[PDB]
Amino acid sequence: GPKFPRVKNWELGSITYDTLCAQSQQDGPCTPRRCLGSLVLPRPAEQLLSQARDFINQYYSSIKRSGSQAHEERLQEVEAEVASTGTYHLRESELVFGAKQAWRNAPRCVGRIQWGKLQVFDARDCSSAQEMFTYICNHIKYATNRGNLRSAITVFPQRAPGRGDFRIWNSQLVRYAGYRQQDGSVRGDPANVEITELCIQHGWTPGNGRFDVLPLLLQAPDEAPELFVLPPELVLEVPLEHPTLEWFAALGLRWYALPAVSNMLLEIGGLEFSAAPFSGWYMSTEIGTRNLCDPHRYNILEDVAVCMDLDTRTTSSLWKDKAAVEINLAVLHSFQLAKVTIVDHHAATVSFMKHLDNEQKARGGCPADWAWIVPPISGSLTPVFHQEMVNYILSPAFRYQPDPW
Amino acid sequence: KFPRVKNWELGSITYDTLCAQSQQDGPCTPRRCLGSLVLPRKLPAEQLLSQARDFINQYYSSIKRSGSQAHEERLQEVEAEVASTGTYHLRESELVFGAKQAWRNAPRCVGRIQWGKLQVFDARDCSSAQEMFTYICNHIKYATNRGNLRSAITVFPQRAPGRGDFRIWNSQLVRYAGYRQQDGSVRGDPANVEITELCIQHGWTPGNGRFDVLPLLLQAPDEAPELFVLPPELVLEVPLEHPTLEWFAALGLRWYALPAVSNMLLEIGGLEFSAAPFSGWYMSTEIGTRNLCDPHRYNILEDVAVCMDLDTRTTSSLWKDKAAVEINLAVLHSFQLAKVTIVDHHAATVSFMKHLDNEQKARGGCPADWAWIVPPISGSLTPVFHQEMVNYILSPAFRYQPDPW
Ligand code: HEM
Ligand code: HEM
Ligand SMILES: C[C@]12CCCCC1=Nc1c(nc(N)[nH]c1=O)N2
Ligand SMILES: C[C@]12CCCCC1=Nc1c(nc(N)[nH]c1=O)N2
Ligand SMILES: NC(=[NH2+])NCCC[C@H](N)C(=O)O
Ligand SMILES: NC(=[NH2+])NCCC[C@H](N)C(=O)O
Ligand SMILES: [Zn+2]
Repeated sequence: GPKFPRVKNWELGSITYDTLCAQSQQDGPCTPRRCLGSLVLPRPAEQLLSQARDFINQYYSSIKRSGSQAHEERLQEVEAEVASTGTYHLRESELVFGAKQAWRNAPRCVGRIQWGKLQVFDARDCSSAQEMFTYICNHIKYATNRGNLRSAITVFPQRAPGRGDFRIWNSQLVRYAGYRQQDGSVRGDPANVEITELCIQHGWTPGNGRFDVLPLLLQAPDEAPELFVLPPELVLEVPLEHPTLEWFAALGLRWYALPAVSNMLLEIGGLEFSAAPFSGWYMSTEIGTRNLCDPHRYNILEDVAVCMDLDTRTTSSLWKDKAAVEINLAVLHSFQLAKVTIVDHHAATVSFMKHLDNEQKARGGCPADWAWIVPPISGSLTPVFHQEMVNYILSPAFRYQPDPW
Repeated sequence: KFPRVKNWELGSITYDTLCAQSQQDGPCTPRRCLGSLVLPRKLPAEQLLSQARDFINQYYSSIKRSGSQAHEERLQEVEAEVASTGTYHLRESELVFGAKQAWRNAPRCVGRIQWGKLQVFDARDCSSAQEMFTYICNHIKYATNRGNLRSAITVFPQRAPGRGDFRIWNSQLVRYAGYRQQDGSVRGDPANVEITELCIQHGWTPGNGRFDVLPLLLQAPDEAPELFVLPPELVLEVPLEHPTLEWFAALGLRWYALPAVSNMLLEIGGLEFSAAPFSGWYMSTEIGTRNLCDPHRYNILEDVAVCMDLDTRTTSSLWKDKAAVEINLAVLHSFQLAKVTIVDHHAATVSFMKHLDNEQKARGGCPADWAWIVPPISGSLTPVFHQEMVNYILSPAFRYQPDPW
């Protein structure tokens, strides 16, 4: 009966209707003619006001003062401010709310059961590249918490009419270098070739390992970016060993503890926070399957399978499968041993289902990007595989933005 | 705008121009993507005529005789026939062309490299359940070919305005019974509980095995369906054993050789063939991962993991992942040892890539459903994972249709 998408779980045989998608003010990439849901990235005045108004309405509802006098005054305040300056400012608790809602809204994040629990560092007073560095170091220190990781975001000043953006050039606060060789190949992480070369151009003296931590390239309004080396003792890393395969430690593979995305734009009520790095903790397949096994990343599957003495000349030995399992286990075992928070893809997906149930009750649905929610190994062994998902853009949101260069 | 499609492993970009030929709306709108949904929610002469004209045009263009006299007289024939009877009929060779094209256009099919190699049985001269059975038996006999599987479709008489459909009630020609036990459990295949029960009520003596091959319920128009036992010698099955684990074979697991979907509708030129069973050969994850390992299927993970002696008490030991690998490996080994055609998911997805390339040059695109093309284990270990895909409906097509009861 209901005129909303009907959503089915094929394992349990249960049914819901997503009513939340009705709240989407923004068109994604699909049309009746063709589905483009699999593409990683598909291609202000009165406009601001209506986005602002909507966000303020969201805030007052979440504190149950919808329609109140403090609500209508806040609205009046926001429009008067836009009326005379073309922009407006968020109250502190508004920014805290907006940041959590942005995470709550991110269709590609499987970790969202944790959305209510986010330390929000307000850095809207930041006025230098040097100061961004201190802020970032403070973030890393707090979030890492010696292995006992804590979700956090640091919000730098918003985009302003006429005035240059705050930007962190690095895609993450912590990344390994990728050095382009003479024999065409790459030492380190091929994903980071461009930012590696940019750091060099701005005077970084490069190393030559597979796991050199990149310096930060930080950009304050209308200034060239400045280079900052993270102090090694701030950057917690985990050496990878295997619970039973004694030779695996000899591979000298390692990963860092803190996944901290730093190139995304946080948009709240039409305001654009171009520098707003956030971090949680890893789900083990990000490291053990994507970062270590993607053919265009570290690509270690063949090396590991040879050590395991598997038949690499034939697909039907499932050598890639056997080696991926062991690499994934090594990631889990090594983080556990080191007392550094990590979550396996089974536990993570169980918890996303619970999140889906919470949100059905709370908002009538949950935007979710199936191809990103389902893990890159053991897909149908996890319950999310059997869950249909509706995908749509709600605001506040984290969005991709062009590289500053 | 023509969708830009990127491969992320290789950095290559294509533009899909084929999707412009789509005429039938899928489930997505710009407000929300529904691409992960398994079923569509929504399950005159001038319109049949336009689909017919288009299909005749496709046919004559295929044989290079586009614009010719034979082409002209054929469109005239089709017009003459619809105008005076509300419908028309296809020539054998046109039907042959349509069925291959339906396969080619099937977005959820990873085996489309094979699309041009399809044996087509014309069963349009069929007037009874009895004759359906003969036809179905010849198909099985042919497609099976002592283990050397050969792609085949048998096409029964089209739907007609006046009367009921020809239908095969079973979802595949060979399927195992599911017996609902008093205490809520299922003996045998849980996906087949309902069809198992329809056969019993239509008069079949059931067994009590986990792998009892079902009879067929065949329905000639406006008649009660009829029961037919397949002669056991026509149903090739593969006992499941493991290359190294001796106990595995003691599990008594087995599977049939011929995946022969019998519940989908074949639409060519606006004509609908409600009974048109098709078969190829299995991709091993269909058996090893979905049928045996799905929680709502035979759900054998725990059983195996205990045999392999794994720590079943915790998700992070990856017992599930370890067991799945051995089960898939056992399926490949057993099929190879019985000389029965099987393709592993690495070889299959590699051939799909090749197909995508052939289709890009030939047609300017390929409709593909990412969530179905990527295998249920080792997704990112296969090339298709990293390949963006556009999904849309082209005609001739295979469609879903209501269960006839
Ligand atoms: C608490 C532990 C967390 C876990 C296990 C988690 C898990 C994930 C995973 C597995 C992805 C997909 C990553 C990829 O394939 O590249 C993801 C993406 C995302 N996550 Fe979460 N997350 C967590 C915390 C957070 C926090 C605190 C935020 C924001 C405040 C967040 C927002 C996002 C966003 C915006 C994306 C999309 C990034 C992109 O599209 O490239 N996550 N997260
Ligand atoms: C040649 C050997 C073949 C292999 C290895 C192959 C592989 C596959 C696989 C893995 C799926 C996903 C099915 C699922 O998850 O249930 C699939 C679906 C499909 N295949 Fe192919 N296929 C082959 C031949 C064919 C032929 C001959 C046709 C038609 C003439 C065909 C048409 C389809 C259709 C219509 C679907 C969608 C089924 C559904 O929605 O449940 N396949 N095939
Ligand atoms: C596989 C696909 C879809 C499209 C191709 C590349 C992808 N990229 C990613 C993805 N999922 C996750 N979590 N991460 C990706 O980078 N999904
Ligand atoms: C996982 C998903 C997406 C939606 C939920 C159930 C599915 N069904 C299947 C699927 N892909 C394949 N190949 N087969 C399925 O049965 N995709
Ligand atoms: N768990 C997270 N918060 N992940 C954010 C994405 C991190 C990225 N996938 C990486 O492997 O570094
Ligand atoms: N290879 C094929 N033609 N598959 C069609 C679907 C068969 C279905 N996956 C099964 O496990 O029985
Ligand atoms: Zn879509």
